Amino acid sequence: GGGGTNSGAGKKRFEVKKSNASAQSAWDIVVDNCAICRNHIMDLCIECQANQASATSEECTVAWGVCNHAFHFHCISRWLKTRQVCPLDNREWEFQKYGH
Ligand SMILES: [Zn+2]
Ligand SMILES: [Zn+2]
Ligand SMILES: [Zn+2]
Repeated sequence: GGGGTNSGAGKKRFEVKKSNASAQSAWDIVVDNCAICRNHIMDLCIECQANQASATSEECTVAWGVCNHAFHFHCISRWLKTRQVCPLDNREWEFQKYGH
């Protein structure tokens, strides 16, 4: 057998914060808010806060997903109306608990 070469320092070139585009990455997905409207969990939705929801303003509508997801029931219902899969998981959405 044998060994490798000895890593020598001093061959360092000065690095520059240099990127073609400022969009290095996106932001992580959160279930403590409704990603669909991008409003806080179990609270008022997009328009709904401006709209003046007439039921509960504490919570417009919320539903939990078996897939460890949390969205607004309103938002997820519209989503499901057009899509069969989670906006985040890209897996078929399943209702854990929604209530009404
Ligand atoms: Zn929502
Ligand atoms: Zn709503
Ligand atoms: Zn899911």
